[PDB]
This record gives sequence, C-alpha cells and structure tokens, in this order.
Amino acid sequence: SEISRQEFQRRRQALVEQMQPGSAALIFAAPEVTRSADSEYPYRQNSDFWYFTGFNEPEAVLVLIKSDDTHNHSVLFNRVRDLTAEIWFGRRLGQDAAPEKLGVDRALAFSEINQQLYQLLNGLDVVYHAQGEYAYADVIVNSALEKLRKGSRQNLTAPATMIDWRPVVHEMRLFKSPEEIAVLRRAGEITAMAHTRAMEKCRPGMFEYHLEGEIHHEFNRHGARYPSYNTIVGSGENGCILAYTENECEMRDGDLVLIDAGCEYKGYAGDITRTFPVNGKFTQAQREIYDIVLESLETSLRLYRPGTSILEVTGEVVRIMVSGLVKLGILKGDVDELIAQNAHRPFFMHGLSHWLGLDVHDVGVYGQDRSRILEPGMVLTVEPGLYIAPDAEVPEQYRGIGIRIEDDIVITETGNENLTASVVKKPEEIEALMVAARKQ
Amino acid sequence: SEISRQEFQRRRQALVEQMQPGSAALIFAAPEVTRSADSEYPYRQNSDFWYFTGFNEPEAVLVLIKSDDTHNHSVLFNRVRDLTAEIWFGRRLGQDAAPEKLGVDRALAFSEINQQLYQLLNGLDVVYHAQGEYAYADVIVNSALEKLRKGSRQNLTAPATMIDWRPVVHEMRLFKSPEEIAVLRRAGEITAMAHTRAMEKCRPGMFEYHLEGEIHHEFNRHGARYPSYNTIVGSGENGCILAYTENECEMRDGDLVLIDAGCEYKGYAGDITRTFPVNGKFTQAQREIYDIVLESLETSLRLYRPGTSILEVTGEVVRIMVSGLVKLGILKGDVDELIAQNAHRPFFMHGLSHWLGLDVHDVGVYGQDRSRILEPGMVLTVEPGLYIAPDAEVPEQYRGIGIRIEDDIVITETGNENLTASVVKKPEEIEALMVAARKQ
Amino acid sequence: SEISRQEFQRRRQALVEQMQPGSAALIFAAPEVTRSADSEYPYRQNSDFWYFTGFNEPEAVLVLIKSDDTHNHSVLFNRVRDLTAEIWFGRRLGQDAAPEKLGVDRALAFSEINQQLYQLLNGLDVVYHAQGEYAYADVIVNSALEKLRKGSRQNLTAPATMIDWRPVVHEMRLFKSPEEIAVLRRAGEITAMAHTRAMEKCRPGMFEYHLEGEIHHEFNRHGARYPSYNTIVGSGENGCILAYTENECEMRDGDLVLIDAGCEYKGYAGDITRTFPVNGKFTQAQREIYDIVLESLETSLRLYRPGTSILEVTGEVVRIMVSGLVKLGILKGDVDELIAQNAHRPFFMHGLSHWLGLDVHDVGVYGQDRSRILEPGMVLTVEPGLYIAPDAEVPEQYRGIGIRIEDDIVITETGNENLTASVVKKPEEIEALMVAARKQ
Amino acid sequence: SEISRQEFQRRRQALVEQMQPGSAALIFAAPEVTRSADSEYPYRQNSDFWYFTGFNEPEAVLVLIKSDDTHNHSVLFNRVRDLTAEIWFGRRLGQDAAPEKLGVDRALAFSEINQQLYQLLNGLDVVYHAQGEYAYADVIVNSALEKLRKGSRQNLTAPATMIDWRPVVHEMRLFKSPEEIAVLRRAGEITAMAHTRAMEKCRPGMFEYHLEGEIHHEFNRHGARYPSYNTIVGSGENGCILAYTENECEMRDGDLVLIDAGCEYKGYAGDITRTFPVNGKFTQAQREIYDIVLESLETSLRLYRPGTSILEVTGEVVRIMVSGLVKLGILKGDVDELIAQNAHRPFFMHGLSHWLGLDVHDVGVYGQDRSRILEPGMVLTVEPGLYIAPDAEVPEQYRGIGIRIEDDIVITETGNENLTASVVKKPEEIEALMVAARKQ
Ligand SMILES: [Cl-]
Ligand SMILES: [Cl-]
Ligand SMILES: [Cl-]
Ligand SMILES: [Cl-]
Ligand SMILES: [Mn+2]
Ligand SMILES: [Mn+2]
Ligand SMILES: [Mn+2]
Ligand SMILES: [Mn+2]
Ligand SMILES: [Mn+2]
Ligand SMILES: [Mn+2]
Ligand SMILES: [Mn+2]
Ligand SMILES: [Mn+2]
Repeated sequence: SEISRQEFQRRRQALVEQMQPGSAALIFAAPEVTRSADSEYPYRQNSDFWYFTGFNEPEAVLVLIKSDDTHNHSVLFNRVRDLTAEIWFGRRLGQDAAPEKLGVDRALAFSEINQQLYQLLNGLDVVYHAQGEYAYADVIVNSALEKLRKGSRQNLTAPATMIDWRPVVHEMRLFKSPEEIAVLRRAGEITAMAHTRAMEKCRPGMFEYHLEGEIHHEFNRHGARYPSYNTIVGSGENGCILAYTENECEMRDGDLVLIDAGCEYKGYAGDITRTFPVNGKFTQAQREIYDIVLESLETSLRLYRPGTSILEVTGEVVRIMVSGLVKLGILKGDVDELIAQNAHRPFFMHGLSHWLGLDVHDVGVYGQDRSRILEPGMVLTVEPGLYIAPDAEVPEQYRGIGIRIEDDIVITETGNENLTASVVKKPEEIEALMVAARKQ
Repeated sequence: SEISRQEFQRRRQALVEQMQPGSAALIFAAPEVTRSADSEYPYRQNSDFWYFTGFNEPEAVLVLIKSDDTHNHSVLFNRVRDLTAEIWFGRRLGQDAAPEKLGVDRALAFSEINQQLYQLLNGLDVVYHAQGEYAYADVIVNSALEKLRKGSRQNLTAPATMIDWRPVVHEMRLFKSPEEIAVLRRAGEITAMAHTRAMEKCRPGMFEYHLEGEIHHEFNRHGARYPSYNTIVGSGENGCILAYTENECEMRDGDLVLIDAGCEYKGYAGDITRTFPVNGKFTQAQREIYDIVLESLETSLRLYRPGTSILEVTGEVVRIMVSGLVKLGILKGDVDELIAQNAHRPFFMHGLSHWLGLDVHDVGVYGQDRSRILEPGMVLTVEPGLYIAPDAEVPEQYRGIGIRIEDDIVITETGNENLTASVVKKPEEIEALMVAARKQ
Repeated sequence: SEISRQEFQRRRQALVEQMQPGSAALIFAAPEVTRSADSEYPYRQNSDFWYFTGFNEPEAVLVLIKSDDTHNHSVLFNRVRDLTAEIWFGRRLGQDAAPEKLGVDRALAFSEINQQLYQLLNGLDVVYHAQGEYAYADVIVNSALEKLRKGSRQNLTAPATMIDWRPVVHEMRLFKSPEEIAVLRRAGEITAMAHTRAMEKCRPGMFEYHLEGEIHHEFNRHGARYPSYNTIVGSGENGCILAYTENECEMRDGDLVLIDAGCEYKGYAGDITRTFPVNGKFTQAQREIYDIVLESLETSLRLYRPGTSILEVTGEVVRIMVSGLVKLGILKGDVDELIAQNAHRPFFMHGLSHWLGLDVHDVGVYGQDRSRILEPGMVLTVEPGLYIAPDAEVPEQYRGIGIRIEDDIVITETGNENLTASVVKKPEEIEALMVAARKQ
Repeated sequence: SEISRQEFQRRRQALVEQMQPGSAALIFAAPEVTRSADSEYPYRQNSDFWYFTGFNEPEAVLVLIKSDDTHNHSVLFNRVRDLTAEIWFGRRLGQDAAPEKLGVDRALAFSEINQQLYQLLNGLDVVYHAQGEYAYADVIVNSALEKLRKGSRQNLTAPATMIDWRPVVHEMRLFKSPEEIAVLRRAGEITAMAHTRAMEKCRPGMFEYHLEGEIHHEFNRHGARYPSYNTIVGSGENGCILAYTENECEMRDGDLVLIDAGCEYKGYAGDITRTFPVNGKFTQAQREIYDIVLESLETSLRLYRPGTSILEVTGEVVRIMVSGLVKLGILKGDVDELIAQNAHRPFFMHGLSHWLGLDVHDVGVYGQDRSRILEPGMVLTVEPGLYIAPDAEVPEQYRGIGIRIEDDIVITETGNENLTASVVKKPEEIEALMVAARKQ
C-alpha cells in the first residue's frame, strides 16, 4: 500500500479549491540537516511538502497558482540534473522528468527561484505561505515580495495578503483517505511484528538497546527503513521516564520493560507501546498496576467512535485509574473527591490520545482540552499509562514501575478499527508468548 | 575499550598548555536537530565538544580558563536538574554531579550563561572560540564580548584577541592515543563483522536496504547503536554512484553490490567498503575490474608507513590502475603518457585516503594534494575504486560496474596496522564465504 | 496650521472602517538612528506612524483592534515614565497621559510588548502588519504569532491572515484633507521665503553651502526646524548632477546655481527648485535653456487639473523641450521623429512630477507610466529641467548648464493651486530681485 | 586648518607598525542611513575610517596588509565610476583616481569585495577587524574567512587570530597631532562665535529653536556644515534636562537658557555650553548658583595639566559645589561628611570631563573612575553644572534652575590651552555683552 501520483494531484486540487482566485500557494521542502561536520542525517522530507508531492529531495518548492476560479496550474522548483553532483551524491529527478513523474505542469531549476518566483507572484492578490516554517523559505519569499513592492516602475505589484496555509492543510491531513488508512494499517502491522519480536527476543542480561536493534531490523525487513520517532526501551526505573531513549542499561531479571516504538512506512507513523516482564512473568505488584492500565485501554477501545471525544473517553480512564489506585492503597480517599482533585496526575501525567499520520504527533486541531467531536477518518493513539516513581510515597512494592500500553486506531462509521491489535497485550497472552519463546 | 574521564582531562590540560596566559577557551555542545515537526533526530554531540568531555547533552558549554602560566581551571555550563523535564525527556547530569562525573572544577546552569560568561571573560587578553561553528554559540559569545566592551563604567574589559581553536584541536585529534586506537580497533572489528554478515546474507531478490538492515543490526548488537555515516548499498549501476544511499532497488542475479558502511563506537568511526557478487560468483568482466582495485589496495597496504604520504601512495595506485585499464582495453595508449594526462580520472575520481576518527572524514591538515608526511598515530582509510558508467565508451562487458574496496589503518612505527582485515576481500575468499553461506 | 488630535483619531477610524471584523492593525514607530558612536541623528518619526498619532517618540506601537463591525478600540505601547532616563535624555509621555493627549483608549509600557501583544492578537482572524518595514517590528510580530501558533494547550490561536496595510494607508495619504493642504500651503510659503532669501544673498565667491545656511536658517525661523531632504546647491557643472549635495564649491561669476530645497513643517514636505545666475544676470545661452524649462513649467501649471495625468502633461512638456532644443541646434531633425525617439532623454532624464506629503517623494500609486487620472486632493510637484553635460556634443555655449524649476501644487475641483508661486521664476523677475538685493 | 593626505598616510603607517607580520587590518566605511522612506540623512563617515582616509563615501573598505616586518601595502575597495549613478546622486572617486588622491597603493571596486577579500587574507596569520561594528562588515569578513577555512582543496588557509583594532586605534586617537589640535582650535573658535551670537540674539519671546537656528547658521558660514551633536537649548525648567533637544518652548523673561552646542569641522567636534539669562540680567538666585558652577570651571582650568587626572580635579569641584550649596542652604550639614556621602549628586549627576575629537564623546581609555594620568596631546571638556529640579526640597528661589558651563581644552607640556575662552562666561561679561546687543 502506498500513496500514488494521482492522490498527490487530488490533494493539490483540493487545496486549490480552497484558495482565493488570484493567488499562489508556496510549499517548501525540508533542508538537509548536519549530523556531524560534513556528514548529514538521512533525509526526511517536510510532511506538508511530502503530502502534496511524494517527492523526497531538498531544494524543492511547489507553487500552486490559482489564476481565477477555473484556471490553475502548478510549478515545481527542484534541483537540476548535474552529472558530477549525481555521480557523487545520488540521482536527481531534474526538470525534464518532473512533470510526468510528479504530475505537475511545469518544472524549473531551484537555482533560478529568485529570478522566477517574483514573476509568478506578480499581480496576485494573495500568497499562501507558512511563515516561520523554514528560515531559507522565508528569505526566498520575503525577497520576492520586496522585489515586487519596490518594482512599480517595472509595473510589478506584490500580493498584499499572506495567509498561513497550515491550518487548511492540517485539517486536510486530519481526515485520512482510504489509501492513507491502508498505509497506516500496514505501518501498524509492521510495528506490531517488531513489538512481538522484541517480546520473543527479550532475556535478562540483554541491554535495552538490543531490543531497539531487533525492532529496527524488523521495520527494515518490511521496507520501513526508518523509525517514526526515537525508540524508547525503558526497563525498571527507566520505564518511569516518558521518552527515555538512552536505552543503555542491562535489563534485570524481575523488572518490566516498556517499549515505545513505531515505524515510518511511506511517510506514515506507526506508534505502539507494550510493557512486559523482562523474565517473562509479571510479579503480583506488576500485574496489579498492569491490569489498571489494560482496563483503561480496553475500555477506551470499546468507547472510541464518532460523536465522542478524547476528553470524554479520558474521563472514563481517569475513573478506572483512581478506582484501581484506591483499591491498591496507592491513593487514599473517596474516588469522586480524588477524581475532582485530579489525584491520578502524579501517576498518569500525559494525554490519552494524539492524532497519528505523517507525523507521530500528527497535525490537526484538538479543541479545548481535546474536546473536539470525533468523526470517521480520524486516526489516533490510545495510550494510558501509570508511572510509580522509585521514591513515591506508596506501598513499597509498586515503586519504580512504569507501564504504558498503546494502540493506534482509526475512527470508522460504526466505532473504530484497531490497527495494532496483532501484538498481544493481555498479561496471560504476553506470558504465554514469552514462555514459548524462552523454551526455544 | 572506551575513553575515560582521566583522558578527557588530559586533553583539556593539553589544550590549556597551548593557550596563552590570561585566556579562556569556549567549547560548545551541538544543538538538538529537528527531524519532523516536534520529533528530533537522535542526538549527536559535536566531535570537538565530545573530545574534551565525553558528555552527551545539548545546552552545554566547556570553559577552560588559563589565568596565568601555572593557574587554570574549568567551568561547565549544562542543563539544570528539573524533575518535570526529566520525567518527560530523560535524566540530566545537572550541576551537583558534574564536577566529579566529568572532572571539571565547577558547573553552572546553562540558563545563567549570559549572566556569567562575561564575568569569566572580563579582563582576559585572549578568547579561543570557533567562530561560525554554531549560530547559538556565536550569539552567546558576541553578547558577552559586547557587554564587556560597553562596560568600562563597570570596570569591565573584553579580550581584544579571538583565536579559532579548531586548528590546534584538530591537530590534536589527528594523532590518536593508544586508548583511541583501541576504540578504533573495536569499531573496525564491529564494522568488519557487519560486512561479513552482509556477504553471508545477500541473495538475488533481496532489496539493497535489506543488507543495510543486517549491517545496522550487527552494529547494534556490539553496542554501536548508530552508523558513523549513512549506509551505501549500491548494486549494479547504483555502485557507480559514490554515496548512493537510496538503497531502494532489488538486487539482481549477475550484478555486483558495493557496500560502504561503518559503525560509530564510543564516538569513533569505522569505515569499510566491500564489493561482491550478489549471486556469490564474480563474472569474468567483474573479476577483471576487481583485481585492479584489489591490487591497488594491497599495494597501498604494503606501502603505508611513516615517512611516505597519501600523495606518494596515490601515485603508485594511479600506475596500477592505468596499467590494468590499458590491458583490458578500457584506456588506450602509452601508460606513462596516460598517467601524465590523468587518464584514470573518469574511472577513479576521488581520493585514495582520508583521516578517520571522531568523524568519518576526520579533521586534520592534509597538506597540498595530501602531501603531508605520515607519522605514527595517524589513522586513515585506503579506498581505491573503479566506476565504469553504463554509457562509458569502453568494451561493453565493463559498463555499469562500480567497485570500491576500503580498509581502515593506523600508521605505526614500523608501517601500518590494518583494523578491518577480518572481513575478506580476496575474490576467491569472498566466493568461498558466499558459497558456504548459500549452502545453508 | 497643524494636524490636531481629532484628525489623527479620524484617520485611525477611517483605517478601522476598512479593516475586517476580528482584526488588529499594528503600526510601529521609527527606530532611533546612530550618527556616530554614541550620538544619534535628530529623531524622525515614521511617516505612517506619525500619520495616525502625531507622536514623536521611538519605542512606540499603535494597535487598532476591530473586535467586530461595531466595537473597536486602540492600544498604544510607549516608553514608561522614568525619572533618570528623562533627566538625561528628555521627557516621555508615559502611560498615564497618553490616552488623553493622543486620544487612544489605553496605553501600556513598551517594555511589556512581548508579554501583551500576543494576548491582543489571540483569537483574531487577521493581522495588518507592514512586514519588512523594520527588523525590530518583524521580530516582535513574529514572536507574538509564534507564541499563539504554539499555544493551543493554553487555548491560544494566531490570526492566519496577515495583510500589508501600506497600500490602504498610502491611498489615504494620497488624498489630503483641507487641514493637510493648509499645512502644505504653509510649508510652501516657508520654503518659498527661503528660496527668495537665497537669491537675495547669493554673490560670486560665496560657497554653495552658504546658500544652504541661509535656507536652513529661514526654515528654522518659521518653525520648520529640519529640511524635508538634503539641500542641493549645484552651481556651474554641479547643476548637471541631479541630487548634488556636497555643496562644497565656490560659486563663480558667470555660472548658474540650481537650488533644490524644502522644509519639513509639521511632518509635511515643501519642495522647491529655482535656478538663477550667481551674478544676477543670465547669459544669452543660459536664458535660452531657461526659457524652455520655464515654458515647460508654465504650460504644466495651466494644464494640471482633475481628469488629466502626469503622463499626459509630460507629453506636452516633451514636445516643448524637443521643439526648443531643435531651435537652438542641440537636437537635430524632425520634431515628431525626435519625440518618437525620446531624443530629449539625454537632457531631461527624470519625471516631471512626484506626489508630495509626509514624504517628499510621497506614497501613493502612480499607475503605469504615471498614467493615473488626477483627482482633487492630490498634491504633486512640477519640476521640468534640462541638463547639458560639460562634454555634450552640442553647441559649446550650452555645455555645463543645469536648470530645474519646480513648484508644488494641489489638484482642486477647478484645476490646481500653486503653493510655491511666491518665489519668482520669470527670468526678468529673478534679475530684478537680484539687482535690487545687489544694490544694498 | 585641515588634515592632509600625508597625515592620513602617517596614521596608516603607525597602525602597520603596531601590527604583527603576516596580517591585514580591515577598516569599513559607515553605511548610509535612512531618514524616511527613500530619503537619507546627510552622510557621516565612520570616525575610525575617516581617521585613516579622509574619504567621505559609503561602500568603502581600507585594507592594510603587513606581509612581513619590512613589506606592507594598502588596498581600498570603493564604489566604481558610473555615469548614471553619478548624474543622479553625485560624483564618485572611483578606482583610477583613488591611489593618488588618498595615497593608497591599489584600489578595487566594492562590487568585487567578496571575490577579492578572501584572496588578500589567504595565508595570513592575523586579521584585525572591529567585530560587531557593522552588520554588513561582519557579513563580508565572515564570508571571506569561511571561504578560506573551507578551501583547503584550493590550498586556501584562514588567519586563525582575529584582533579588535579598536583599542589600538582609539589609543592613537586619544593623542592629537599638532595638526589635529589646530583643527580642534578652529572648531572651538567657530563654536565660540556661534555661542556669542546666540547670547547677542536672545530675547524674551523667541523660541528655544530660534537660538539653534542662529548657532547652526554661524557654524555653516565658517564651513562647519553640520553640528557635532544635536543642539540643546534648555530654557527654564528645560535646563534641568541634560540633553534636552526638543527646543520647542518660548523663552520667558526671567528664565535662564542653557545652550550646549558644537560644530563639526573637518570631522572634529567643538563642544561648548553656556548658560545665561534670557532677559540679559541674572537674578540673585540665578547668580548664586551660577557663581558655584563658574568657580568649579575656573578652578578646573587652573588645575588641568599633565600628571593630574579627571578624578583628582573632580574631587576639587565636588568640594567647591558642596561648600557653595551648604552656604545657600540647599545642602545642610558638615561639608566633609556631605562630600563623603556624595551629597552633591542630586544636583551634579554627570562627569566633569570627557575626551573630545572625531567624536564629541571621544574614544580612549579613561581608567577606573576616570583616574588615568593626563599627558600632553589629550583633548577634553570641562563641564561642571548644577541642576535644581522644579520640585527639589530646597529654598524655593532655586527650583527649576539648570546651569552648565563648558569649555574644551588641550593638555600641554605646561598645563592646558583653553580652545573656547573667546566666548564669555563671567556673569558680568555675559550681562555686558547682552546689554550692548539689547541696545541695538
Ligand atoms: Cl538547481
Ligand atoms: Cl539550565
Ligand atoms: Cl518602557
Ligand atoms: Cl562598486
Ligand atoms: Mn503515542
Ligand atoms: Mn508511543
Ligand atoms: Mn572512507
Ligand atoms: Mn567508506
Ligand atoms: Mn521634487
Ligand atoms: Mn525638488
Ligand atoms: Mn561635553
Ligand atoms: Mn556639551
């Protein structure tokens, strides 16, 4: 499953439909990024630029011109063919092949952008530009507008109105096409296979980073070369650090390990968390905390549907958590009073759900306190957790336990589809999986 | 093998020894780097900052103060302990633990750098600063100097002399300690194991990125979490692109595959290239080109020693290459005349050797045309190659062949030590290795 | 004559009337400007900021908030009262007095602008900002918008639409109120008195800068402390340099002197040019060129009216010039063919007319080739000239003659009013004036 | 009196003498400065650039190259000859004429500075640059150094050492040549004539700005076109504001007026303050305060000599002031105790003396608390004052009196020479001068 040229074209047209007549939208590629000295990190295209192109080169700009209500066209600026640059650093699409390959009307050399961009903006009423997204982009746009403003003797005029297209584009990205959902489904499957593998490989004495290695290898074998975010492998007390990425410790017999990892497949993020015993068997204390987090997730998965909200479902989770923590003596008092005091917050301090897509923390308006009403096509995570610090004033057997369990779902007409349920999460199923692996 | 606190301290002292009395050296950490939106790439410390600290956090500055010829001390600015920031994003060293952990005299919060740095520079004659290394660093230094310049009514004075410490520090980095050589030896071993694995795993129909996956997994299992540069897996015509990193193609029965990959182990780079038949058997044409590249490497390995130079050894390689290409009918004419015309350059267009260390293309002065006389402690690669383009005007059977073979060496009193000879390169040994793997 | 608080308020309201509901307009003061080291040039307020405030301090920002179609209000950010700063550098209006003094609703300290501006923009749809006008202003606005964009967890939202208010404001400035015309009339009178004085004071052997001194003293005595642009006193060959401001030469018996000077009175520019003989008597050659320039001006003054254009009147001037130059043998050929070839351009190389107001080259759209149809309330200059270079291929007696004659006019319902006719320009009147002065 | 080409050359050579062998010094011209929209303030050259060139154009850079201890040469970058630019905006020196005119070895177009500067710095050990002086200059220098740093393959090397030449150059400027003293003497005379004129012209009912007009006209007639700083005309309570420049009030019968004004003559500043009765007669209260300030000045003029300091002489002034204020009942208590409490500070809140030269507040190190020992060739002001605020808790008759009296002196072998004593300051002489003028 992938996103095709025709879908990128549909997206461009959908943006154009929303634009004022006599306008242009400017969408800039990500800059290359230094890792150390003359070496660069592996290139990651800007998500919005990718969304409209599927084009994985830097020094590229998509220009959508809406001349009036019926006439519109697209111009791509991108790197020229250059034999020497290509022998050294890789092939470039160039100008000749770009119109057919990407489905744009015209392509020009990026080297000519300052000589050409102002000519494309001349006489328009509106420019759509994500001001502040990239310094190099702001420089180019500001220079073009200045040339126009100062060019009345050459009969040039600048568009007086600049509109940030990010809100419009992010609202588009918030609602996935069936093709996007298919890509995210595959990302979920790939990510789930990696998590199953980590559970089957984990043994006391392995380092946290060893499970990262297994996970990243599994991503790669299915064609997801890169993770969508830095892998978290937090064993023991490290599980109480939310985005622990050091992954530097030897995993101890008797500790839990929390793994938060996701692949990036055709630009889209998977995002799964599983927590499990390093030695394949939950202790009683570990199981007691685990059960509360799992009940929170299972209830959320029953509830998520069009017409509810992340806020509403969070309320149900908070009650489950406070109730369970009271039962274990971690919290003390009346459940309703404790809920009113947000007494869960020392142990569950983050959100239940974030949007998921071309970014792991995907774009799109949540509403105040994540109250926005859910509709079909939205994709989100469900990630309750409980984190009991090593020095927490709680019964001693719970100290240093960090548990999160996270699935990715899509809202459907009739509820939700769980994209990541192919990796187990019921404690008896986790134990059975690990027992079977440990016998090999 | 690693670099210890005491060695980082020795390095700091060695720099101080070279500094003028009444001076301070300022060494800044790398900024964190965005991958997409709110997600960051895995952190990579600045090599020079790492060299003097072994400290892997951003928002840190090492200040070495040489008050006079006997008195000197060190101050680290680094991120404060903060419970909330740490629960979310990871532990921080903080100020209390830094002096003992890192072996610095004093530690202050990075948040106080603008309030404190000018006080440390006040009245000094010289400041050592790598101007232009980082924008955020230049801002801090320039602000401090401005406060001093403009502060005569407060009895403040700025050092009038600013010296770039990069030349001094890079000359230090050019000559490895025995401990650094031990780390590089391990990096070589790890990298060699990964390359052997790639050869043993490679089959027709696998994707180029599959070998990347095997390699990166092997790095990880030995505790080298990250590669030192983006892995190159160039099969068939892709092998003729020097830093081909797309690694997106299905590897064909009958093609060669060129793999250039290296681990980063305790900050240090391995860097190996091996080229081999995807199907385990060189064709005659492939073997003919391979033999020339291998003879070039083997001769270079015999020759490299104190008192010669990369330029001198390159001359020997150029003769081997021109001679071999003439014999195959790829070049035509008198060998000496062809050498004088640099007739090899269409097929061997890069340098034979680069320095190796905390960066894969390591720091240090090469001399004009890489003529600097070699001395013990220098570490460098040896990477001859021949690249015959698909459209080259040569006998047809050689078109589309890209071959490079690369080892990492250290110059010793008596010649050189090859750090990467534990992965095979003789064609009969490559074939035997692959035959044995293909039978499993 | 001046502009009052109530008029500044009317202007603010007129802008608000043009703004979208749910918007704010941001108008920034000019920065102070270094002359040398710690000394500054005399402060000149930004013309647009002045237009809406009559407030002559730096570090001030006018914010007009249009909450909806009936509700709007104004906030001024300006420097706080500060005893010490004021003892040293002068009084400040401060926050307490500003609402009554300026007629704004609220005033806040400029020091609080970053803490307050984002709160004023929060939830609005549109921000009107002159992007690129001042770096310090862009920094403030961009920072506020960034806080809002990144503040969804604090329920903050940024206006997505940014509109340059310069086109709207400059169209306002293009049409003068009766009060503005009264101020410009006084500027014209003051400027004319200064030019009359220069003619009456000029003698051979005086330096060009001496006439500048007389002019600037005359401006000052009528309460126009500063010129509206750098005074030009170009005698002899210097008159052929359009904006010659060196004014460093001894004025020679037998040369003409061209004086282009104007006062700045209550923010508004006068702009007069007169050219006259240094010794009080035009030579025949000088008179021959002068007559052509004067006929050009006199004809233009008869013609300028609503319904014509600067382009149309320029056409008449070009014919007068080509005809006269042909008669003197400076141009050769058929007048109509010469006009078609723009053969006047070596001798008359600038525009006939520019808008006049708070800037000498005032704001406002001219139309292609200054073709915009004139309407009552527009104020413009009329400044034909002929400049015959020292090395021009023309009859020798004309070489080194530079003549311009310039008046300021306002377009009225019935034609135009000349604001600067109280300084003579007929050659016999110039001679009579100078003869009378030279007898004293 | 002026500074000649040969003196500018001597200065360049004196700097070169102080430079390390294998170095270059870069001295940049001031940028042009916007007044409003497309109009600029009258150009003021950077004082340090002027000091080494006497060249009054922007877009110019002086490069002094010290190849070794015997060989050195100079290169000027400056604007090219351009017929069109010159017809419009004025003549340019250009490259052909610059070597002879300025006495530099070579001249190149400013447009070529980025193509040429790095070539001049290549292989040098040291660059002298005033970092942070001008943004445009920093950009040029940083770009050149970057080209060199990154150009090892082209055999380029950057100087590692950057030295701020400002301390060396400012120490040069601190000690005036006899020719500089002659120029400053003329500036003093011109400034004194202007102050005498202001006293002779002043009448009740004139505006403060009228005296500014008289002063500026007097500067101009002697060939000092511009003031060295913004003229202060502070009548009545305005005299209690130190740098009151509004000069907007009608001068009242019975008030004092304080005038602080100085010309700029050949780059050098005059700086005189005189305070006098608007109506020509000091009141008793006014005279009582005046006498203390005058005694302070007269004593300082007797004392200033080589071997004392501004700090030492200030001590004498403070005693005079405290003693006088006690006698009038403005201060109460023991004089020595009051001195120890710095009880004068509410009434005399600024320094007695600043250096004077190419800047009114001239460059040069003062020492802690202006304790530097004075030597021949130093030029400084002497400017005691007393400022009794309108609301001061003092006998009512002294409220609202602001008095300063300021002369410019040069330290000589035998004491000092007063450059500004040709304008009167004894109260009886001021009265006599004004009485005589008021009778005309
Ligand atoms: Cl390009
Ligand atoms: Cl901090
Ligand atoms: Cl303020
Ligand atoms: Cl130029
Ligand atoms: Mn998540
Ligand atoms: Mn997650
Ligand atoms: Mn290499
Ligand atoms: Mn390599
Ligand atoms: Mn004009
Ligand atoms: Mn004019
Ligand atoms: Mn002074
Ligand atoms: Mn003064």
